[PDB]
Amino acid sequence: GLMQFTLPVRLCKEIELFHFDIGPFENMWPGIFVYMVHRSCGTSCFELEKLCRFIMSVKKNYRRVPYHNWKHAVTVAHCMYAILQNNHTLFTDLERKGLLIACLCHDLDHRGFSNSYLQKFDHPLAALYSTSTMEQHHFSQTVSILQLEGHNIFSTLSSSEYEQVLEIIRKAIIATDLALYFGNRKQLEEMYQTGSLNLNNQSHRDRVIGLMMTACDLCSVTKLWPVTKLTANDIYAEFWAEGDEMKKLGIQPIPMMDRDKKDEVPQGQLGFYNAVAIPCYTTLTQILPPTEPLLKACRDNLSQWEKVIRGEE
Ligand SMILES: Nc1cnc2cc(Cl)ccc2n1
Ligand SMILES: [Mg+2]
Ligand SMILES: [Zn+2]
Repeated sequence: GLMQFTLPVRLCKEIELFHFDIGPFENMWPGIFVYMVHRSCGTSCFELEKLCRFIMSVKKNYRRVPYHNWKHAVTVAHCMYAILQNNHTLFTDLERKGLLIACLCHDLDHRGFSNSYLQKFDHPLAALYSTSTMEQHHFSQTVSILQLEGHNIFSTLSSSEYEQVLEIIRKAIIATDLALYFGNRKQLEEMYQTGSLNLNNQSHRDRVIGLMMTACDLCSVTKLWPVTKLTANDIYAEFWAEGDEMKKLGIQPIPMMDRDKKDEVPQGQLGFYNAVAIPCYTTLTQILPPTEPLLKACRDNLSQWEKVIRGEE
Protein backbone atom coordinates (compact mmCIF):
# COMPACT_ATOMS: atom_id res chain seq x y z
CA GLY A 1 0.00 0.00 0.00
CA LEU A 2 2.98 2.39 0.73
CA MET A 3 4.84 0.83 -2.35
CA GLN A 4 4.99 3.46 -5.22
CA PHE A 5 6.65 2.62 -8.54
CA THR A 6 9.36 5.20 -9.45
CA LEU A 7 10.88 5.77 -12.85
CA PRO A 8 14.35 7.08 -13.67
CA VAL A 9 14.38 10.90 -13.75
CA ARG A 10 14.19 11.26 -17.59
CA LEU A 11 11.14 8.92 -17.83
CA CYS A 12 9.58 10.42 -14.67
CA LYS A 13 9.47 13.79 -16.64
CA GLU A 14 9.04 12.69 -20.29
CA ILE A 15 6.10 10.23 -19.42
CA GLU A 16 3.93 13.29 -18.61
CA LEU A 17 4.27 14.53 -22.23
CA PHE A 18 1.94 13.36 -25.03
CA HIS A 19 4.94 12.37 -27.24
CA PHE A 20 6.67 10.00 -24.77
CA ASP A 21 8.07 6.83 -26.37
CA ILE A 22 8.02 3.91 -23.78
CA GLY A 23 11.39 2.55 -25.06
CA PRO A 24 12.77 -0.82 -26.33
CA PHE A 25 12.99 -2.45 -22.85
CA GLU A 26 9.93 -4.82 -22.76
CA ASN A 27 10.53 -5.44 -19.06
CA MET A 28 9.87 -1.80 -18.01
CA TRP A 29 6.45 -1.48 -19.71
CA PRO A 30 4.46 -3.16 -16.86
CA GLY A 31 6.06 -0.75 -14.37
CA ILE A 32 5.33 2.18 -16.72
CA PHE A 33 1.64 1.12 -16.86
CA VAL A 34 1.25 0.66 -13.07
CA TYR A 35 3.06 3.97 -12.52
CA MET A 36 0.46 5.61 -14.76
CA VAL A 37 -2.46 3.89 -12.93
CA HIS A 38 -1.04 4.99 -9.49
CA ARG A 39 -0.85 8.74 -10.58
CA SER A 40 -4.08 8.75 -12.75
CA CYS A 41 -6.26 6.90 -10.32
CA GLY A 42 -4.46 6.46 -6.95
CA THR A 43 -2.33 3.75 -5.25
CA SER A 44 -5.81 2.49 -3.97
CA CYS A 45 -7.70 1.84 -7.33
CA PHE A 46 -6.34 -1.78 -7.60
CA GLU A 47 -4.73 -4.38 -5.30
CA LEU A 48 -1.10 -4.55 -6.56
CA GLU A 49 -0.93 -8.50 -6.26
CA LYS A 50 -4.04 -8.54 -8.69
CA LEU A 51 -3.07 -5.65 -11.08
CA CYS A 52 0.34 -7.29 -11.70
CA ARG A 53 -1.30 -10.69 -12.37
CA PHE A 54 -3.84 -9.03 -14.75
CA ILE A 55 -1.08 -7.07 -16.59
CA MET A 56 1.07 -10.19 -17.11
CA SER A 57 -1.95 -12.27 -18.37
CA VAL A 58 -2.82 -9.44 -20.80
CA LYS A 59 0.82 -9.26 -21.96
CA LYS A 60 0.63 -13.05 -22.53
CA ASN A 61 -2.48 -12.78 -24.81
CA TYR A 62 -0.91 -10.23 -27.21
CA ARG A 63 0.94 -11.99 -30.05
CA ARG A 64 4.35 -11.46 -31.76
CA VAL A 65 3.10 -9.36 -34.70
CA PRO A 66 4.92 -6.31 -36.09
CA TYR A 67 2.52 -3.58 -34.83
CA HIS A 68 -0.65 -4.88 -33.05
CA ASN A 69 1.40 -6.01 -30.04
CA TRP A 70 2.11 -5.51 -26.32
CA LYS A 71 4.08 -2.34 -27.22
CA HIS A 72 0.99 -0.89 -29.01
CA ALA A 73 -1.11 -1.85 -25.96
CA VAL A 74 1.11 0.07 -23.58
CA THR A 75 1.65 3.00 -25.97
CA VAL A 76 -2.12 3.53 -26.37
CA ALA A 77 -2.56 3.38 -22.53
CA HIS A 78 0.15 6.01 -22.08
CA CYS A 79 -1.65 8.43 -24.49
CA MET A 80 -4.92 7.95 -22.56
CA TYR A 81 -2.89 8.70 -19.31
CA ALA A 82 -1.53 11.97 -20.86
CA ILE A 83 -5.10 12.94 -21.85
CA LEU A 84 -6.43 12.09 -18.37
CA GLN A 85 -3.64 14.04 -16.58
CA ASN A 86 -4.15 17.23 -18.71
CA ASN A 87 -8.01 17.01 -18.06
CA HIS A 88 -7.90 16.08 -14.32
CA THR A 89 -11.43 17.20 -13.29
CA LEU A 90 -13.54 16.14 -16.40
CA PHE A 91 -13.54 12.36 -15.59
CA THR A 92 -15.01 10.23 -12.76
CA ASP A 93 -12.85 7.80 -10.68
CA LEU A 94 -14.54 4.88 -12.58
CA GLU A 95 -13.73 6.48 -15.99
CA ARG A 96 -10.00 6.76 -15.06
CA LYS A 97 -9.99 3.10 -13.75
CA GLY A 98 -11.88 1.83 -16.86
CA LEU A 99 -10.21 3.71 -19.71
CA LEU A 100 -6.56 2.76 -18.86
CA ILE A 101 -7.60 -0.93 -18.68
CA ALA A 102 -9.63 -0.44 -21.86
CA CYS A 103 -6.53 0.83 -23.73
CA LEU A 104 -4.23 -1.99 -22.41
CA CYS A 105 -6.84 -4.61 -23.50
CA HIS A 106 -8.12 -2.90 -26.67
CA ASP A 107 -6.17 -5.10 -29.16
CA LEU A 108 -5.97 -8.42 -27.14
CA ASP A 109 -5.19 -11.47 -29.39
CA HIS A 110 -4.83 -9.41 -32.60
CA ARG A 111 -3.31 -11.48 -35.44
CA GLY A 112 -2.45 -8.40 -37.61
CA PHE A 113 -5.40 -8.61 -40.07
CA SER A 114 -8.33 -6.19 -40.62
CA ASN A 115 -12.01 -6.96 -39.98
CA SER A 116 -12.19 -7.16 -43.92
CA TYR A 117 -9.60 -9.90 -44.21
CA LEU A 118 -11.56 -11.95 -41.58
CA GLN A 119 -14.75 -11.49 -43.74
CA LYS A 120 -13.12 -12.45 -47.08
CA PHE A 121 -11.34 -15.40 -45.39
CA ASP A 122 -14.67 -16.52 -43.77
CA HIS A 123 -12.90 -16.74 -40.36
CA PRO A 124 -15.15 -18.07 -37.56
CA LEU A 125 -15.04 -14.73 -35.62
CA ALA A 126 -16.88 -13.11 -38.65
CA ALA A 127 -19.73 -15.66 -38.17
CA LEU A 128 -19.89 -14.91 -34.41
CA TYR A 129 -19.64 -11.02 -34.79
CA SER A 130 -20.75 -9.44 -38.18
CA THR A 131 -19.58 -5.87 -37.30
CA SER A 132 -16.55 -4.66 -35.29
CA THR A 133 -15.23 -8.28 -35.58
CA MET A 134 -11.78 -8.06 -33.90
CA GLU A 135 -13.04 -5.41 -31.42
CA GLN A 136 -15.85 -7.66 -30.07
CA HIS A 137 -13.21 -10.42 -29.84
CA HIS A 138 -10.88 -8.01 -27.90
CA PHE A 139 -13.67 -7.13 -25.46
CA SER A 140 -14.42 -10.92 -25.10
CA GLN A 141 -10.76 -11.75 -24.26
CA THR A 142 -10.71 -8.86 -21.72
CA VAL A 143 -13.74 -10.35 -19.89
CA SER A 144 -12.14 -13.88 -20.06
CA ILE A 145 -8.89 -12.60 -18.45
CA LEU A 146 -11.02 -10.63 -15.89
CA GLN A 147 -12.61 -14.01 -14.89
CA LEU A 148 -9.34 -15.99 -14.23
CA GLU A 149 -9.08 -16.92 -10.43
CA GLY A 150 -6.92 -14.07 -8.95
CA HIS A 151 -7.38 -11.55 -11.84
CA ASN A 152 -10.52 -9.50 -10.83
CA ILE A 153 -8.91 -6.06 -10.27
CA PHE A 154 -12.46 -4.63 -9.87
CA SER A 155 -13.69 -7.11 -7.16
CA THR A 156 -13.67 -4.15 -4.58
CA LEU A 157 -16.34 -2.18 -6.59
CA SER A 158 -20.14 -2.55 -6.00
CA SER A 159 -22.33 -4.75 -8.23
CA SER A 160 -23.38 -1.48 -9.99
CA GLU A 161 -19.99 0.30 -10.20
CA TYR A 162 -18.74 -3.04 -11.69
CA GLU A 163 -21.46 -2.98 -14.41
CA GLN A 164 -20.68 0.74 -15.22
CA VAL A 165 -16.89 0.04 -15.61
CA LEU A 166 -17.40 -3.09 -17.89
CA GLU A 167 -19.79 -0.95 -19.97
CA ILE A 168 -17.12 1.86 -20.15
CA ILE A 169 -14.50 -0.73 -21.29
CA ARG A 170 -16.87 -2.34 -23.90
CA LYS A 171 -17.87 0.97 -25.54
CA ALA A 172 -14.24 2.09 -25.21
CA ILE A 173 -12.97 -1.02 -27.01
CA ILE A 174 -15.70 -1.16 -29.72
CA ALA A 175 -15.01 2.58 -30.49
CA THR A 176 -11.45 1.61 -31.65
CA ASP A 177 -13.19 0.18 -34.75
CA LEU A 178 -12.03 2.91 -37.14
CA ALA A 179 -15.13 2.18 -39.45
CA LEU A 180 -17.21 3.68 -36.53
CA TYR A 181 -14.76 6.63 -35.94
CA PHE A 182 -15.99 8.71 -38.98
CA GLY A 183 -19.64 9.15 -37.90
CA ASN A 184 -18.61 9.43 -34.23
CA ARG A 185 -16.44 12.42 -35.20
CA LYS A 186 -19.11 13.95 -37.62
CA GLN A 187 -21.66 13.87 -34.77
CA LEU A 188 -19.28 15.44 -32.15
CA GLU A 189 -18.49 18.06 -34.90
CA GLU A 190 -22.28 19.03 -35.33
CA MET A 191 -22.80 18.85 -31.49
CA TYR A 192 -19.85 21.22 -30.66
CA GLN A 193 -20.71 23.71 -33.54
CA THR A 194 -24.50 23.90 -32.79
CA GLY A 195 -23.44 24.22 -29.07
CA SER A 196 -25.51 21.14 -27.97
CA LEU A 197 -22.44 19.20 -26.70
CA ASN A 198 -23.31 18.43 -22.99
CA LEU A 199 -20.87 16.28 -20.89
CA ASN A 200 -23.70 15.40 -18.33
CA ASN A 201 -25.51 13.62 -21.22
CA GLN A 202 -24.08 10.04 -20.85
CA SER A 203 -24.47 9.43 -24.65
CA HIS A 204 -22.44 12.61 -25.28
CA ARG A 205 -19.68 11.36 -22.89
CA ASP A 206 -19.72 7.99 -24.67
CA ARG A 207 -19.07 9.78 -28.03
CA VAL A 208 -16.22 11.89 -26.42
CA ILE A 209 -14.61 8.84 -24.79
CA GLY A 210 -14.92 7.11 -28.18
CA LEU A 211 -12.92 9.93 -29.85
CA MET A 212 -10.25 9.92 -27.08
CA MET A 213 -9.91 6.10 -27.85
CA THR A 214 -9.42 6.81 -31.61
CA ALA A 215 -6.85 9.53 -30.58
CA CYS A 216 -4.88 7.18 -28.28
CA ASP A 217 -5.20 4.33 -30.81
CA LEU A 218 -3.58 6.48 -33.60
CA CYS A 219 -1.11 8.24 -31.25
CA SER A 220 1.89 6.80 -33.17
CA VAL A 221 1.25 9.68 -35.67
CA THR A 222 1.66 12.22 -32.73
CA LYS A 223 5.30 11.16 -31.87
CA LEU A 224 8.62 12.80 -32.85
CA TRP A 225 9.31 12.26 -36.53
CA PRO A 226 11.77 9.32 -36.03
CA VAL A 227 9.31 7.32 -33.77
CA THR A 228 6.43 8.03 -36.24
CA LYS A 229 8.53 7.03 -39.27
CA LEU A 230 9.91 3.76 -37.74
CA THR A 231 6.45 2.72 -36.38
CA ALA A 232 5.00 3.29 -39.95
CA ASN A 233 7.20 0.33 -41.14
CA ASP A 234 5.61 -1.92 -38.48
CA ILE A 235 2.14 -0.76 -39.46
CA TYR A 236 2.93 -1.33 -43.17
CA ALA A 237 4.53 -4.76 -42.50
CA GLU A 238 1.10 -6.04 -41.25
CA PHE A 239 -0.69 -4.31 -44.16
CA TRP A 240 1.63 -6.03 -46.70
CA ALA A 241 1.22 -9.43 -44.89
CA GLU A 242 -2.58 -8.92 -45.32
CA GLY A 243 -2.10 -7.94 -49.00
CA ASP A 244 -0.25 -11.23 -49.55
CA GLU A 245 -3.09 -13.23 -47.86
CA MET A 246 -5.58 -11.29 -50.03
CA LYS A 247 -3.58 -12.37 -53.12
CA LYS A 248 -3.69 -15.98 -51.81
CA LEU A 249 -7.52 -15.80 -51.73
CA GLY A 250 -7.37 -14.64 -55.44
CA ILE A 251 -8.27 -10.97 -54.53
CA GLN A 252 -6.13 -7.93 -55.60
CA PRO A 253 -5.67 -6.05 -52.29
CA ILE A 254 -6.02 -2.26 -51.99
CA PRO A 255 -2.68 -0.54 -52.94
CA MET A 256 -2.10 0.50 -49.23
CA MET A 257 -1.78 -3.25 -48.56
CA ASP A 258 0.05 -4.19 -51.82
CA ARG A 259 3.80 -4.65 -51.15
CA ASP A 260 4.50 -4.12 -54.89
CA LYS A 261 3.23 -0.46 -54.50
CA LYS A 262 5.61 0.76 -51.62
CA ASP A 263 6.36 3.85 -53.87
CA GLU A 264 2.69 5.06 -53.14
CA VAL A 265 3.16 4.96 -49.28
CA PRO A 266 4.11 8.64 -48.71
CA GLN A 267 0.98 9.75 -50.71
CA GLY A 268 -1.03 7.04 -48.75
CA GLN A 269 0.19 8.65 -45.44
CA LEU A 270 -0.99 12.08 -46.77
CA GLY A 271 -4.53 10.64 -47.39
CA PHE A 272 -4.61 9.14 -43.91
CA TYR A 273 -3.34 12.26 -42.05
CA ASN A 274 -5.86 14.30 -44.16
CA ALA A 275 -8.85 11.88 -43.98
CA VAL A 276 -8.36 10.52 -40.39
CA ALA A 277 -5.60 11.79 -38.02
CA ILE A 278 -5.91 15.58 -38.48
CA PRO A 279 -9.73 15.59 -38.20
CA CYS A 280 -9.55 13.25 -35.11
CA TYR A 281 -7.09 15.51 -33.22
CA THR A 282 -8.88 18.76 -34.43
CA THR A 283 -12.31 17.73 -33.01
CA LEU A 284 -10.58 16.32 -29.89
CA THR A 285 -8.70 19.63 -29.30
CA GLN A 286 -12.02 21.61 -29.74
CA ILE A 287 -13.76 19.33 -27.12
CA LEU A 288 -10.67 19.08 -24.78
CA PRO A 289 -8.46 22.12 -25.29
CA PRO A 290 -5.41 20.81 -23.32
CA THR A 291 -4.92 17.90 -25.92
CA GLU A 292 -3.71 20.45 -28.49
CA PRO A 293 -0.12 19.10 -28.36
CA LEU A 294 -1.40 15.90 -30.18
CA LEU A 295 -2.76 18.15 -33.00
CA LYS A 296 0.52 20.12 -33.20
CA ALA A 297 2.59 16.89 -33.29
CA CYS A 298 0.26 15.31 -35.93
CA ARG A 299 0.64 18.45 -38.07
CA ASP A 300 4.50 18.39 -37.74
CA ASN A 301 4.42 14.78 -39.00
CA LEU A 302 2.07 15.52 -41.94
CA SER A 303 4.69 18.18 -42.84
CA GLN A 304 7.45 15.52 -42.53
CA TRP A 305 5.57 13.17 -45.00
CA GLU A 306 5.13 16.12 -47.43
CA LYS A 307 8.98 16.47 -47.39
CA VAL A 308 9.38 12.70 -48.02
CA ILE A 309 7.34 13.19 -51.30
CA ARG A 310 9.21 16.45 -52.29
CA GLY A 311 12.42 14.28 -52.41
CA GLU A 312 13.83 16.27 -49.31
CA GLU A 313 14.09 12.67 -47.69
N1 LIG B 1 -2.40 3.87 -43.98
C1 LIG B 1 -2.37 3.99 -42.57
C2 LIG B 1 -3.45 3.35 -41.77
N2 LIG B 1 -3.49 3.37 -40.46
C3 LIG B 1 -2.43 4.04 -39.85
C4 LIG B 1 -2.41 4.12 -38.45
C5 LIG B 1 -1.38 4.81 -37.86
CL1 LIG B 1 -1.29 5.02 -36.14
C6 LIG B 1 -0.33 5.40 -38.64
C7 LIG B 1 -0.34 5.36 -39.99
C8 LIG B 1 -1.38 4.66 -40.62
N3 LIG B 1 -1.35 4.64 -41.98
MG1 LIG C 1 -7.68 -2.62 -32.98
ZN1 LIG D 1 -4.95 -0.48 -31.52
